[PDB]
Amino acid sequence: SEVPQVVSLDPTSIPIEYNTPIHDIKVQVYDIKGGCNVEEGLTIFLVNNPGKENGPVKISSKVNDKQVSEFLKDENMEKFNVKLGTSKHFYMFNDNKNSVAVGYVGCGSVADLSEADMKRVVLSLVTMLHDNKLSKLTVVFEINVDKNLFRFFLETLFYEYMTDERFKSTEYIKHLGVYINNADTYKEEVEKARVYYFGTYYASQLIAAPSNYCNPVSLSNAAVELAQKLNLEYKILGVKELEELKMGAYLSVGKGSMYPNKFIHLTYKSKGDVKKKIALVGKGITFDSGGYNLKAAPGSMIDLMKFDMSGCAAVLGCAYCVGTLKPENVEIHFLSAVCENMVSKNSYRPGDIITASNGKTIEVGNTDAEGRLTLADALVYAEKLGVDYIVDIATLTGAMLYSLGTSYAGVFGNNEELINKILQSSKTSNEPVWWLPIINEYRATLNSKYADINQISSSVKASSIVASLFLKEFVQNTAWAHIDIAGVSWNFKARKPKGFGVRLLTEFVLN
Amino acid sequence: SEVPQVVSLDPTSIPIEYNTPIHDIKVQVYDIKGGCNVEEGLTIFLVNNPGKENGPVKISSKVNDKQVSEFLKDENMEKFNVKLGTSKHFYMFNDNKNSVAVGYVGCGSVADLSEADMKRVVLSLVTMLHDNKLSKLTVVFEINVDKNLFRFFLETLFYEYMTDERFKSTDKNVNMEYIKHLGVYINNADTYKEEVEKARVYYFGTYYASQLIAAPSNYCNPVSLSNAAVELAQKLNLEYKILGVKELEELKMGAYLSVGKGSMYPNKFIHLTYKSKGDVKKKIALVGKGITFDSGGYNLKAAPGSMIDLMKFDMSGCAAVLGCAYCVGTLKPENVEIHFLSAVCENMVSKNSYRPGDIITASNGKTIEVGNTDAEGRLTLADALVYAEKLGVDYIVDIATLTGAMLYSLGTSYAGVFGNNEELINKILQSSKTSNEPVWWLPIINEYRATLNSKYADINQISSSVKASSIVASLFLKEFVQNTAWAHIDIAGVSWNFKARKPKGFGVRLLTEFVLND
Amino acid sequence: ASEVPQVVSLDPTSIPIEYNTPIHDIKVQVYDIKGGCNVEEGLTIFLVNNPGKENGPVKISSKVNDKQVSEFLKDENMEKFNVKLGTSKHFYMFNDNKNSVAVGYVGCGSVADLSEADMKRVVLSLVTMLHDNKLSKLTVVFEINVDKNLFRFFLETLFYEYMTDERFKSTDKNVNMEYIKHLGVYINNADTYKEEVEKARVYYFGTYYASQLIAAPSNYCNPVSLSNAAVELAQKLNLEYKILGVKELEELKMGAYLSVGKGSMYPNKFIHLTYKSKGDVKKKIALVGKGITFDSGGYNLKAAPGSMIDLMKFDMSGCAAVLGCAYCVGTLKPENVEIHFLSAVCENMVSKNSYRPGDIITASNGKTIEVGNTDAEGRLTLADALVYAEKLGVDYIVDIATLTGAMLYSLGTSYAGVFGNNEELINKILQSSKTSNEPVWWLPIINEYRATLNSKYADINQISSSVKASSIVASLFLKEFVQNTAWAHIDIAGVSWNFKARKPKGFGVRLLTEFVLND
Ligand SMILES: [Zn+2]
Ligand SMILES: [Zn+2]
Ligand SMILES: [Zn+2]
Ligand SMILES: [Zn+2]
Ligand SMILES: [Zn+2]
Ligand SMILES: [Zn+2]
Repeated sequence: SEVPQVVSLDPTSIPIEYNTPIHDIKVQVYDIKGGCNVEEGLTIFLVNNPGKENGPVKISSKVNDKQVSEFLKDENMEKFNVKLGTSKHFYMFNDNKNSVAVGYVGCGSVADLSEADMKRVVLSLVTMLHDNKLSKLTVVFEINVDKNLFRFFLETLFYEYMTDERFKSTEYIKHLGVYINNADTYKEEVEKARVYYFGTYYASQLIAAPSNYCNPVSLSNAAVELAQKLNLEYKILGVKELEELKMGAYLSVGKGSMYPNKFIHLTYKSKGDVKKKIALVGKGITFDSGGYNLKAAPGSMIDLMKFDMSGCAAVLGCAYCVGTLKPENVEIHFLSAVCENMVSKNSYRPGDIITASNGKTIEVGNTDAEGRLTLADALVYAEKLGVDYIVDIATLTGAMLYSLGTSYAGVFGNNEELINKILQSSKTSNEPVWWLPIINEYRATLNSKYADINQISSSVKASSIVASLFLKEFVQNTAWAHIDIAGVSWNFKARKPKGFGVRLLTEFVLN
Repeated sequence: SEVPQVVSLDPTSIPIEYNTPIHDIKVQVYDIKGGCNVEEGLTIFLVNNPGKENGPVKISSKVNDKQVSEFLKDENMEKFNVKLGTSKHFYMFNDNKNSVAVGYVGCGSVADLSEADMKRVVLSLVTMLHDNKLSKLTVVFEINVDKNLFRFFLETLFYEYMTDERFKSTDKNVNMEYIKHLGVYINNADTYKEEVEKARVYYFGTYYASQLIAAPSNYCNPVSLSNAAVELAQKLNLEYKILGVKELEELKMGAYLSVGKGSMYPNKFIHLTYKSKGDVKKKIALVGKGITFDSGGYNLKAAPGSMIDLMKFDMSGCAAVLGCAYCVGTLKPENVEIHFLSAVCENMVSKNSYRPGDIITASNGKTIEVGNTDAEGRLTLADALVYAEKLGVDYIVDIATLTGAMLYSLGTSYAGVFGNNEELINKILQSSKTSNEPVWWLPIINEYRATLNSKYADINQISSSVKASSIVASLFLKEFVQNTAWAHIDIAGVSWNFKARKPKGFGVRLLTEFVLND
Repeated sequence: ASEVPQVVSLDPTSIPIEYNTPIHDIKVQVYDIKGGCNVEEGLTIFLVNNPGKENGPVKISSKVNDKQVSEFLKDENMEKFNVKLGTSKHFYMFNDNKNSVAVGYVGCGSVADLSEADMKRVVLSLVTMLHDNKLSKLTVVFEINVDKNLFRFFLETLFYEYMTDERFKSTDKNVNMEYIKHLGVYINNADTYKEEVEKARVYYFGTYYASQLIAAPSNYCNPVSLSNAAVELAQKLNLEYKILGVKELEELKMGAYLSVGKGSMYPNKFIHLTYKSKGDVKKKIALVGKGITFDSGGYNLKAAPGSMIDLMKFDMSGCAAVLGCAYCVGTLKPENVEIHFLSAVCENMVSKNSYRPGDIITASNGKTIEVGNTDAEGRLTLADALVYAEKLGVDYIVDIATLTGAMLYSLGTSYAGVFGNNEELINKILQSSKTSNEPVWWLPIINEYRATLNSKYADINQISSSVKASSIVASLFLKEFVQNTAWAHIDIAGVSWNFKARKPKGFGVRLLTEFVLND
C-alpha cells in the first residue's frame, strides 16, 4: 500500500480526475425531419458526395432561418469539397441578429463510413472546438450511420475533446445538439457513450501516467480505489502470497525492481443468477526497460515504455464500464500481474531457468520477452477460478507493427467461438481487431534443451505467433483468446494513448 | 530470344530436366483386402496407435506369406512404438526362402493424420530410401487417409525424393539409385487410383517451379526465363506471346521498364494462354512477380539480414505461374480461359538504373514517386495488373515474394492473401485447403492509404510512416485494378525452405486447384 | 604498349614507377670496429645497449681516433644519457683538425638479442635524425650484437624507411629533401657482414617496388596498367613473360577468375613471369599472388562501418609482393632453379555486368562453385590461378594474398599466417621467415569445417554459412584446387598496410625471395 521512494519528491500516487468537463455536457438529439434551428453556437453539417470523389458540398436539410439558408445555398456551398476530413466554418448574424457559426465536415465519397473515417471526421470537429470559444455545438447528420457508429462518434468526440492536464503546472461547451434521422432510436446510446468515454479516458489516464507516478504499488492502489468507488470486490496479492502460489515467472520479472510485485484481482458479480464466468487478464508492466536485454537498439523506443501496462489499463477501464452499467447474469474477474522490468544486481538474467506456478520450467532467452512470463502465471491463476472465458490483452510483441500496423489489434486463441465473440465485439465497439492463427508447426522451436519449454524462439521471426504458442501452454481446458495491442495502443501521431480495448472488452461482457 | 553474355562462359539457358527419375517410377495401387505380397525391395507399413503418446505397433493387414506373418506377430512388434516419425528395418527369409526387407513408420497416436504430420512421415520414409539401393518400395496404409491426403502423400513423397543435380560436376552423388516401382496397399484401392496421375502432374509442376527458383541468377535471367516459358508453352500447345522492350514502350509500361533500366538483360513480358475447346464460363489472369535477381537497386541490400545472396528466388511468383501452366496445360480443364502473365526483369545497380526520388508513369497514366528502389515488385506488378485488366477477365490473381514483413506476420509456413473481393479470397482460401498449401487472409487497412499521397506524383510507391509493409504494398497494387476482382498472395516468407536450402515450389498446387475447381 | 581504357582523356594510362631512387646512389663502406672509429663529415651515430638494467646509462666502448672526440665521449660525460629503446641525442664539437663534427647515439634497450620489431624502432630513430638535416654522410657504429641476417635487415629497413615516395605530389613537393651520398658502418668482424650490403640494396628495392605498386591508386594501377608494369619489369630483367587475356582465359575455362572481373571496365589480365636458371634445374617453384587492383566488394558492397573500402587499392599486395620477388630473383640470379611468378589480376566492381551473389560458376578444373558473397573474390581468382599453377608441373606452389580481414583478429598487423597441405613446405616458409625477418606464423587447416562448404546445388560453396573463422575456411576452399603438389598459402591481409605511417609495407618480397634461395 505504501509507495516506496528514493527521494522525498518522488510522487506517491497516480493523479486521477474522475469528474471531467465532458460529464457536464447536455446532449439533445433532435429528429432530422422538421428542419434544424440555428439559434446559437456552432452548427456543423456532416455531408458526403457518394461516387463524386472530392465533389462539392451540398446541404439538404432546411434550416429555419432566412440568412443562414442564404449561406447554405447550393450556389454558395459549391466552392467547398467533401474531401474526407476537410472542413470550413463561418461566423455571421442570423435571423435574430445573433452571432452564430455555420460549417461542414467532409465525410468523403463513400457511403458506409469506417471507424477510421469517423475518427478523421471527429478530429476535424474537435479541431474547430479547441480554437472556438463557444457554449453550444450542433451536429447535423446528413450521412448514414448505424447506432453503434453513432455511439462511437459520441465516444470519440468526448475522448478527443478531453485534454489531460494532470501533469501541467506552470472553457468547454455546455450543450451538444445532434440532428439525425430516427432520433428516437439513437437516444438510448448517448449515456452509454458517456460511460464508454470515461472508461476509455480512465485507461488513457493510467497509460499516460509516467512510470515514476504509475508503478506497481500506486497502480494497485488506484485499482483498489476504483473498486471501492464502484463497489466491487478487490483482493491485491503481495510477494508473500505470490511466493506461496509459486508464480516464479511473474516474480522473476520484478526481481530487479524497487516496487514489490502487486497482483490485481477485481471482481464484479451481478446480483442475479450467474450464467457466465469470465476472466480478463491485462499485461501490467509499468515500465519495460527490457532488463539486461536492454532496449538500446535504434528504434526500440525505450522512452515510450511507460505504456507497457496498456492491457491492465484496458481491463480496469472495463471494470469502470462494467461496474457502472452493472450487467446481469455474469461474474467478471479483472486480473493483472503488475510489476516493473529493470536492470539491477537483483534482476533475472538471460539463461535463467524459472518455474511457473503450474510446475513447468521455462528457460529465459530474452529478458524483454517478460510480458509472456507474467501472463503465464496470470493465466494459471485465472484458470483456477473455473471461468468459461479467459481473454487476455497485452502490448506483447512489436512484430504487430509489421503485420497489422497501428490500426488493427491482433487476436489469437484456442477456441473458435471465443475468437468469434471477440470479432463481433470488435464490430459493435468499432475497435478494429483481426484474427491471426496459432500455427502449430512452429511449436517445436520452444523445445528447450534443458528446461521444459523455451521462453522464445531462437530462429522463428513471427514472434506474435510464437508468444501465442507459449501462452497456449498455460491454459489446459478453458476457452482462451489473446489480443496483442502492441501496435495500436499508443497514438504516435497525437502523442497520447488510445485507451484501446475498454469498449471492445465491455461489449464482449455485455453482448 | 538470345541471352546476352559478358564472357563466353556465361550460360545461355536454364537447364531443365523434364523426364525426371520420379517419372520413371511404375506405381500400382493394390486393394489391401486381399493380402500384401512381400516379394522384393523394401515394404513399409504405416502404423499408428490412438491413445498413449507412444503406443506400440500392431500390424493389422493380412500378410500373404507365412514366414513374414510369424515374424510380424504382435509378440514381436510389442517392443516398438509408433512415435510419429519413428521407423525400424526388418530382415527375414520369406516363404520362398528369400531375403526381404520390411519396416514401419510411426504415424503417431492420432486417428486422422494432419498434413504437417503426413510430411513428417514422408521425410522419415525418404530417409529410408536415401542410403539404400532398392528397386521397389511397397507401402501398406494401416491409417485412415482421405483421397486428398493420399495425393498429398504421393505429391510430397515425389518432391522430397527428387534430388536436383543440374549443377553438380565433380560432386555428382554416386550411389544414387532411384526405385523403379512403387506399390501401394490400401483399402478401396480402386478409388485412390484416380490420384496417381494427379499426384504426378502436381508433383512436376511444383518441381518445375522449384527448378526455376533454384536456378542461379546468371543462368536464370529475364531473357532465358522467357525462353524457358516459350518451350513450355510449345510442349503444352499453349498460345504464347513475349513482349519485348519496343512493344512495352508502345504500351507505355513506365513502372515495369524503369525497374530493368539498369539490367544487362532486356525486359521480357511473358503471356501464355490456355483456353478449352468448349464454351468459356470463367476467364482467369494469373500474375507472377518475375524478378530474376533483386539487388535492391540503389537502395542496395546491404543491411544485415537482407539476404541479398538469396534474391535469385525473387521470381518464385513467376515460377509458380509457369508451374501452374504445366498442370493446367497437362490436365486441360473444361470451360476456362487462363492467361499466365509475368513482367520479368532484373533489379541491378548501374549508370542506367532508375534512382530513388525518380518519378515514373505507369501504363494506366498514373505517375509514381519512387521512394525505395527495392520496392520494385509492386512496380512491375502494377503494369502487369493494368495489362491483365485490359484482357477482360473475371479474376486477377497475383503471387509474389513481395514483402519481408511476411516473416513477422505469418512466418515461413503460411502465405498471406489480400484482395478487393470476398468471393475470390474465399475461392483462394478453399483452394488453399484442397491444394494443401496453407494461406491466411490479411486485410487491406484503408486507413493507411493516405500515407501514399505523394506531393508531386499521383501516388507514392511506398509509405514513409507505416511499417505494415505487406498491407501497404497491397494498397498500392489496389490502385491499378479499376473494376475487376483481384487477390494478392504474398509468398516472400514461404517460398524458400530455409532448413532444407531448397525452394518449395509454393503456389503451384494452390493456383491449379483454384483453376480446376471453378 | 597495351592500351589502358579511359573514361575521360585525363584518366592515367600507366603506373609511375621510379627505378633509380636516391638510395641507389649512396656509397656504403663497412669498417671493422677494431682499429678505431674516425669522425669525418656528416653525422656519426653509435648504437649502444646496456644489458641488465633498463634505461641504464650509455657508455661508448669502441675506440675513437680523435683526442677531442675521445674527451667529449668520456664515460663520466656520457652517464647523463640512458639507453631506452629509441632515445637519441645530438652532439657538436671540434676534432683533432679544428673542424666541427656531429655525433650522437641511439638507444637499443637492455635486451641482448634484438628482434626485428626492435630493429625497426632503432632504425626509425635514425631516420628521424636524417630528416630535416642536410647531411652528406651518415656513419653508424655497432656497439651491439647482430647476426648477419639481422644486420641485413637493418640496412634494408634503413633504406626503405629513408625513401620518400613523391610520385603523386605536384605542387607539394618537399623542396628540402636531400639524401646522403655516403654511409659508413663500423662493426666487429666486418669482413663477414660485407657480403650483405649488395643483397640488402637489392632487397630494399624489391620491397620498395611492391610498395610503389600497392600505394599506386586503383585509377593509376588497374589490371591493364599493372600487367603492363610487370611486362616492363620482365623486360628490364630479361625474364620470360606471357600475359593471358580474356580470349585465352575463356579457352582455359577460368570461370571463377573471369566471373570476379565481369563487372570491370578493365579486362582481366593474367601475369606469368618466368625465371629459368641456366644450370641443371633441380627445383621448380610457382609463386601466386592475389591481384585485385580494387575490391569494392561487388554487389556485397563494402558499406559496413570499418569496412575501409577506401583502402581496397591494396587488395593486390600479394601480386606486388610476388613481382617484387621477381625483381630480386631476376637481379640475384639463383643458379639451379626455375621460378614462375603468377597473378590473376582483375577488379571487383558494381555494374549491370557484375556477377551476383548466388551465381554458380565453373572453375577451370570443372568444379562448380556457388557464390555466397561477392566480396570473397580472392579465393575465386586464386582457385583458377592454382589450377593453372599445378599444370606447370612445379615442386612447390606458394600463394600470397590479402585474403581475410579475420587476420586482424588472429595475428594482427605484425605476423602473417601460413597455411598449407605439406609440413616440409610449411617449414621452409617458417625458415625463410627467420632469415628474412618477416614474421610468419603457422595456422591449421581444420578439416572439420570442410562439411560447411557442401553446396546443395554446386560442387562446392565459395564461403561457409556458419563457420566464422574465415581465414581457415578459405584455406579449405583453396586446398580443393591443388590435387598433388606441396602448397602453402600466406594471408597478409593484416600485415600488408602500415596504418601508423599511412603507407604499404611491401610485406612478403623478402620472405618469398629467401624461400627461393633455400636449401
Ligand atoms: Zn518487454
Ligand atoms: Zn514488455
Ligand atoms: Zn525488392
Ligand atoms: Zn523484390
Ligand atoms: Zn574482397
Ligand atoms: Zn578481396
